[PDB]
Amino acid sequence: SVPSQKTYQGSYGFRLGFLHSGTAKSVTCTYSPALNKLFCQLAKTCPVQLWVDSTPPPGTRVRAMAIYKQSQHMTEVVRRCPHHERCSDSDGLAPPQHLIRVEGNLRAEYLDDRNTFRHSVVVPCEPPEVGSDCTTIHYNYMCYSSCMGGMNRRPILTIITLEDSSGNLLGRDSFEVRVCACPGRDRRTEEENLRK
Ligand SMILES: C#Cc1cc(C#CCOc2ccccc2)cc(CN2CCC(N(CC)CC)CC2)c1O
Ligand SMILES: [Zn+2]
Repeated sequence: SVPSQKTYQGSYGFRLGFLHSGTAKSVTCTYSPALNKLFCQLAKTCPVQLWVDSTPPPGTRVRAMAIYKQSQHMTEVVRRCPHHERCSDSDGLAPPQHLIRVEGNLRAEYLDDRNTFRHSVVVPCEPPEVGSDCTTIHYNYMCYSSCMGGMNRRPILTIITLEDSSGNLLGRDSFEVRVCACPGRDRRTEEENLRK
């Protein structure tokens, strides 16, 4: 099977937000609205905002999953490459095979789907801190797009789903990801290509 990537705000007006980090050579994570694409360095913090129009119920959760963007690869599970799955860079919670981790959340849960074998990471959806209008999840991507025997230069999408306590769909959004050494340069390059 293949998970849906259809944008769905749902009853709560769910959608993502991204910071404006620019494209300096030193940047470690940067988002392109024109491309709907996040560019980031390996294992570096990727802040993703969650926005809602109204408060979802207690027990609501937020799941992240990667899929290949190209249809001919969509049924293949996105996982870490044969090198990175063995580099013992565990945080104590994420299985070493999982591409996407959540940083600094002890209530993160990692799922190996018993039927599809796909990986995902899920956290509780809770209200913003006083003074804030949204919540932010910090994700890490644990292989380069180029990793041989893993993503192997194939683009991926991250799908973020807002779910009820049973795992039923409440909302969905998504963005492409490139994990690379120089996110700023690559964003500038791909934006120029799009323009041309
Ligand atoms: C992102 C996020 C987000 C998540 C939740 C949640 C949850 C589930 O857990 C619960 C735990 C205890 C109690 C209840 C739920 C709640 C709010 C509140 N927000 C205030 C601002 C409001 N309008 C501004 C005035 C939007 C215009 C939208 C909702 C979030 O913004
Ligand atoms: Zn790798």
